[PDB]
Order: sequence, then C-alpha cells, then structure tokens
Amino acid sequence: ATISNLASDIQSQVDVIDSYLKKHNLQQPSFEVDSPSELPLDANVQRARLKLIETATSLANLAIGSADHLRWHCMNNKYDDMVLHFLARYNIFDAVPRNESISYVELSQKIGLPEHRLRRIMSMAYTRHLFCEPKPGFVAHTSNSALAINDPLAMAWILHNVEEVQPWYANKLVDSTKKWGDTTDPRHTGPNLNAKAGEEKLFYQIMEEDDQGEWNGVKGKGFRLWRLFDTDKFFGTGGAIKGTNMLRAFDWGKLGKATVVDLSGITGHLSSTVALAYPDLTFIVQERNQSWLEKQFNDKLPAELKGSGRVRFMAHDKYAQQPVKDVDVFFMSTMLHKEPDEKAITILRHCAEAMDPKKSRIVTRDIVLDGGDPPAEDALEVYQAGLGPTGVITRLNAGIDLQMLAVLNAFERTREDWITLFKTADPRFVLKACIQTVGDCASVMEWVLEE
Amino acid sequence: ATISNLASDIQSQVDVIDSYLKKHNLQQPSFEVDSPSELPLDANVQRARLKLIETATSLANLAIGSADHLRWHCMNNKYDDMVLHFLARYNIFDAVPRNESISYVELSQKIGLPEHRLRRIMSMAYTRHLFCEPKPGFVAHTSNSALAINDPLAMAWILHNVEEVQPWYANKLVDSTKKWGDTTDPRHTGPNLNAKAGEEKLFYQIMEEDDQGEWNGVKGKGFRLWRLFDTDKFFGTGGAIKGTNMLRAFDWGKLGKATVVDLSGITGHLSSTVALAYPDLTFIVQERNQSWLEKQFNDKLPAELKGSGRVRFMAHDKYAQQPVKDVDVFFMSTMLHKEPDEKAITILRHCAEAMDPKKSRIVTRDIVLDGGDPPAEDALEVYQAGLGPTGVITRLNAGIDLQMLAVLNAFERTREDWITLFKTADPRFVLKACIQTVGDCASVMEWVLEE
Ligand SMILES: C/C=C/C[C@H](C)C[C@H](C)C(=O)c1c(O)cc[nH]c1=O
Ligand SMILES: C/C=C/C[C@H](C)C[C@H](C)C(=O)c1c(O)cc[nH]c1=O
Repeated sequence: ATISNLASDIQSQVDVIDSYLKKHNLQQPSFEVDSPSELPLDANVQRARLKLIETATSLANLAIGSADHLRWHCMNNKYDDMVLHFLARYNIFDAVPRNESISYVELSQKIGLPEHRLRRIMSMAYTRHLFCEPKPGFVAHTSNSALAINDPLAMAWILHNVEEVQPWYANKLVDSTKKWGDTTDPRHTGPNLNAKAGEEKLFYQIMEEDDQGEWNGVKGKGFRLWRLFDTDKFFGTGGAIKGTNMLRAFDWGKLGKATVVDLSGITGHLSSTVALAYPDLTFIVQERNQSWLEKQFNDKLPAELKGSGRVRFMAHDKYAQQPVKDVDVFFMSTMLHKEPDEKAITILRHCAEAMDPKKSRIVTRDIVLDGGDPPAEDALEVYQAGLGPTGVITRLNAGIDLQMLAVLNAFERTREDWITLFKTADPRFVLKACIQTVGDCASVMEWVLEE
Repeated sequence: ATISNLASDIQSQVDVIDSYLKKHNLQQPSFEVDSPSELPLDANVQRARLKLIETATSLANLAIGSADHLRWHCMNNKYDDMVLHFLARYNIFDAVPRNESISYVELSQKIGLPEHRLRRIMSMAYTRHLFCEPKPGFVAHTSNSALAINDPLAMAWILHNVEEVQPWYANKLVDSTKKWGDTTDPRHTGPNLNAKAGEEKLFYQIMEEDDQGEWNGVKGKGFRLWRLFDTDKFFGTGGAIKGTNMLRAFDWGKLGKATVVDLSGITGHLSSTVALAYPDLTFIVQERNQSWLEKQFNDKLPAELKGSGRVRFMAHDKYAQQPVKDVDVFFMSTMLHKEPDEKAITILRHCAEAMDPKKSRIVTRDIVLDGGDPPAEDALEVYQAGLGPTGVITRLNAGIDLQMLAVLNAFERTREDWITLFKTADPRFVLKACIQTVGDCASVMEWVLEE
C-alpha cells in the first residue's frame, strides 16, 4: 500500500457507487438527518462499498502512521464507547429534536447533565459524525444519531456492550484465559474468576435472574435478558444482517403451505418477517420460557399477525425432544453459533429424529467464516469483497466471534466446520445451499437428510 | 459531504503529500516493517496529513452509513482494545521476529496462548494493520506492530488504559456523574462509588501505594506509578507530542547559561532532551519522591548527562514554597492540565514568589483547546487543519480531556482560560508567546511578570 494507490482505489470504488446512484436517481448519502441509511443492495454496489470502507480506513491508518498508531488509539478509542454510554443513559438522542438545533444550555437542562460535562462528551461524539455543532453553542443531529431517535433496540445494543460485555467479560478475558485455558465451558468466564465451587454464574443465568432493574416494558426479573432480546431484534430491523436478506438467500415460497418450527427463539421476529411475505406458512417459535415472554412476544407481533396463529410462541427446551409433529422446516437463525459441538449435536439430533427425510429440511442462518456463495444472479483479488485480512466483513465476523468467546466461550465456524458438525449429528445430512448476500455476514444454509 | 467530494478532497491532500515526498527523495509510508513511522514535519505536509486522516475517516464513516454505524461500532471497537490487551500481556510483539514470519503453531508455543484463541485475537488485530498473515498459517509484523517491539513505554500505554483507566474510571463515569455531579475533586471518581467516609482512594494514591506487582524494573510498591511514568515518556519519544517539538516552539538558546526548575516532574525526560541540545542549561527536575525514583531517574539519563549535574532530580512538593534560588525559568510541561484552578494557582504563586521579574520567566506546555499559533515561518476553511468538530487534533484533545475527566476530574483549557488563570495567580503575568507546531496538540507558552 501507498497513499497514492489507496487514493486511486478509493476513486475507483466511489465512481462505481456514484455512477449507480446517479443512473437510478437514488439519494446520495450524507451526514444530514434525512440521508439514506444505507446504499443499494445491488451486489456490485455493495462490493464497491465494502472495498471503499476498507480502503478509506486503511488510508487513514497509513496517514496516522505507526508512531501515532498506539499513542492515539489507546487514548481515544475507548472514549467512543464511553460517549455512547452517556448518550444512551442521558437519552441525548431523544432530547435533541430531529429537525432543529438545541442550545447546550437547553439540552443540559432537559437531560440533567451539567453543561460543562455535556460539552466535553459531545466534543468527542462529533468526531464520529455522531451529532454536530451547527453553530457555536448549539447541538443538532446527524444521519448517524437521528437513526437512533426513539429506538430502544439501538439503546439496548449500546448498553449491553458498555455495561455488560465489556466490563464483565471482555476486560477479564486475559485473566480467564490464564485461569482456565482455552475451553468451551460458559462457566469459564470473567464473573467466575473468584467464584467458589458450584457458585459460578452463567451469562444467561445472570440475564434471566437479575431483578434489580427495568428495561423497555419489563420490570424486575429478567430485564437484562429482555434488553438482550432487544439487541437481537436490532440486528434484524436494518443494516448488514437485516432479516429481509433471508428472503433473497432462500426461497420460502417453494415450501407452499408448511409448518416451520423456529428454534431461533428470542421473540420470533424473523418468523414474523417471513410470515408477512408468505401467508401459507405457520411458525412455531420455540424458546426457553420467561415470566414475561409470552405477553411480550404477542404484544410485539405485527398487527396483521396478532391472533392469527401464523406466528406463535411455544416454550421449549432446545436440548429436549421435539414435541411438534409433521414439521416441514426446522429453522435456526443465529442460534447454533452459541453452541459448542456437543450441544449443537444434541439439538440437531432432536430435530433429525422429528424429521421425515422425504419431506423435511433444516434451514440455518449463521456466519460462515470463509464466505457463503452469492445468490446465483450475483455470482462473480484473492478474497471476496469484504473478506480477507483487512476486510470489513472479516472484521465484523471477528467482532461477533470475540463476543462469543468472551461471553460464552462459543465460536464461529467455517463452511467445512458446519458440514462436519451436521454430518456428526447425522451422517445423512447434506448441505444443499449456503447463500450469503453481499453486505451481510451471515449465510442461509439448507440441510436435508439424504438416505 | 458526499462520497465524491470526500474522494476529491482525499486526492488533493494525497497529491500534496506525495509531491513533497517525491521532490525530497523521502521514503513512502507503507505497512511494511521498515516504513517511516511518520511524515515530514513540514507544516503544509502536516496540514495535508491531518486533513487526509479526517477526510478518509469521514468517507469510511459515510460508506458504512447510519444503519451499520452503531451496529458495527458497539460490536467491534472495544475488541480493538482487548486485542491490544492480549498482545501486550502475552508479549506477542516481541515473540514475532521483526523481519521474519512465524507460524501460529510456533507463536502459540512461544507465548503460552492456545493456538485456537491466538488465531481469533490475531484475526481482529490484522483489521487494524496490526500484524499481518503473509501466507496461510503464518504471522508477521507490520509497520504499526514492529514499532512496538522491545518498547516497554508502548506496552505501558496499552496496559494503563486497558487495565486501569477503562475499567476503574471510564466505565464508571456515568455512575460517578450521577453520584457527585460535575466537580473537580479527584476523590469523586469511580473507585469511590461505594467508599466509606475517609476511605476514598485517589488515582495517584493507588498508583504510588499498590505493591502487588512489578513493572519494567520496579518491583512492589509504586509499580503502577512507574508504569505511568513510562507512559508519559512514551508520548515524548515519538509521534504527535514528541519532546523535540519544544525546540521548534521555544528558543532555549536565547537563555544562555541559565538554571531551569523543571516542575514537569516524572523522570525529567524533556529536560534531558533540551539539555542535550543546550549544554549551558542546568535542569533541576522537581517531583514528588518515591523510594525508587532517584535511582530510576539517574539510570535513565542519557549516558552523556549521567553524573554531570546538568539534569538532576530534586524531591519537591509542588504545592510548597520553592527552595531553589536565582531561577531563570520555571518549566512545566503537561503538568498544570492535571490541576484545577485553585491548585494551579497555588503552584503558580509559589513560582512567582521565587521569580525575579526582570530575569525570570515561566515556560509551560499544554493543550490550548482552541489552538496555539504556528511557528512564525509556518504562519498561514474555518478552522486550522486538525481542529474543528471532526478534526483529528480536536479528537486527540478530547481523548486527553476525557482522560483528565475520568481519572482526575481535571480538564483541558482554552487560551483565554490559561491567560485568566495566570492573571488570577499574579496580575503581572503576561502571555508572550503561545506556539503550537502543526501535528502536535500541545502549545509552548511563555509567561513573564510585567510590572
Ligand atoms: C451472527 C450474528 C448475530 C447477531 C448478534 C447480534 C451477534 C451477537 C454477538 C450475539 O450473538 C450475542 C449473543 O448471542 C449473546 C450476548 N451478546 C451478543 O451480542
Ligand atoms: C497534553 C498531553 C499529555 C500526554 C499525556 C500522555 C496525556 C494523558 C491523558 C495524561 O496526562 C494521563 C495522566 O496525566 C494521568 C493518568 N493517565 C494519563 O493518561
């Protein structure tokens, strides 16, 4: 890399994107409040976008240079997360009006944060194009901040990472590695570094048991788990892993009228997306029960689906025998990646025992660390755009993989890992398709039992 | 901003830098191990560099877009610091040979980190051009990683931030703000959220008292403070705030043979830099004593200065009367920024009482949040390059300011703040010069007592 070659590559990638936007009369992205929140899902546009992010980030890194690399990173980067901590806990996104400016004086008063401290936080936020200072003394939204107005799912993602993952798990991972070594046991995690025998706490135990708090409609026991469920929905409502990508990566219409057991769990929000598009499907969403789960599940269903039976909750232990009969599809989105081999095999064997090999299939959605195949229309540099050692999808896969490590001692898998896993569960399993849309990190994989 | 206009601005800034490098037969930066670690200090080159970093970072942000902004940031960014935590605690910089590759198998064995976990950490490191994977199975250095080989000052900066500042202070700042409000009391910090009356601990108390550890030649009591001293020296040895910038921002030669009391403290490493360049100066470096400080101070002096008396340590309480007579300069680099007004005024009044107004001066070096003046040669867009709401020097100033907030409830100052402060200490104080070299965040300010 040289600064000139990176600049040349940037110009080539921008030209691809800008030419497409102009050809199709599409809005240009900006930092204004009503900027489009994403670029077109056209595969060549997304290929250019992923390369552009990587090339621009590399150019900034090269221009910073090696002398200021650690000096500046270890100074500044952690405060981007602390700024978000403040913005979420003082509800600054909602306090700044979407379409107007507000003085620091008035904003400080609205949120109860002393103005001098408020100014110091905002100074750092602006450097990430998070809010702006349109004139001295005043604050306004940017594209990035306005998208999070009135969005508890976004606030959940900030707070889960800054109040739970980073302090309890990531900061402690060196010490956990020194204490237990490299294991897949979710007890071998930061909160248990000094725990007595049998008094260890699992992440999911803390989530479902703590009652000292409240989050978005759930008060007391399990408020942290409900917030976690909110985070999962956040990754479905928009951005790279948006749930509608599944409709491009798998043809749900070929199933006709069919019963789908959705072992994705959570609140069935992906089942709802597919159900709205395919009225002949019934989704039975299976998850470990919580006192509040059936009520919240039902309250959050799209209005069109409430009371219809098309998407319904069924409490279920995923490690137990499957009670539903005549299942056409077992669907598991971003669920098996939390399961080390033995646990994943238990789940898959219960599914296989409930499958009619001639009629049934498993559809999973998970990271394939070395890349799924693009949709046939999009088919065809050593790596696919986004992958490779500085790729932005490599980087997102690594962030998710390290979250699995830090919180659970779980791990992401390559395509061969997935195939080996399924074949160990049942040697009749065959991978029929592994489709990753450009811009996403996850693949939709279709599995059948071939006799 | 549009993607096209940002790309155009990048090309203009790269052209400035590349033209200068080629004109002067200078090495091109790259990610290779022996890349130059910085660009020329020519003011127009540095102006282009600061703008290039900002424009490239803005383009990456815009191409990520608002939908993936929080989704990806709250996933990934904290793991850049966790990766550094591993790299420092397992000494991976030193274990990878500077000029050769090493297999993951061999690297894992050298450092005692299981290979599967080692691979997952390195995957994230490469995305920041920290190390690389030159062929499958193998690890090598990059420019950014090789500069930290055998550098305890760099490792100190990683570990101070990831093991002390972030967990003990930054992560707790929302709760500290809720508990005490906006104060300047260094007791009103994270470690004391649940402390009983009179049992509060100051950051500097923890640093100088904890004896459960060892760092770079200091075992037991005060090892964390010695590590902190190492971090301070790290910012002097290279990069933006390098100590030799002071020789461009102030003319130490005009003093002739002179006695300088250096209330910068620490280990006098800036006094040493100036002393080497100006043999007629004597520096009396004043700092709070520690058992190990005189020995370490003397051991780290440049060989040419050892035993010469040109740079010597004098234990001193900066809040107490000044014992040295006939002082020509009181020098304070990056010291007063840790001092709220009343404390800073105490220090400045002790200096003023020891000054002969006709002979003496104070030279300080600190952030001026709204920008010092460039050296006269470099004199002469709303903001100076690097400043403004997305400037990279604005961002560095904010990182330092928020570190002062989180650890100390201290704060950075504008030029008017500094002038007001000095005049409150002694109304005879006049600011004679405030010089900031392009690429640095700190200004060298010269103060005299005018009758
Ligand atoms: C394949 C991508 C799935 C999207 C998820 C938001 C990824 C995220 C790391 C996740 O799975 C988490 C989890 O399971 C448990 C706790 N904390 C999490 O963040
Ligand atoms: C003006 C710039 C000075 C360079 C310093 C490395 C800045 C840094 C924030 C600092 O002062 C620190 C400190 O005083 C106390 C603890 N932890 C620090 O990091």
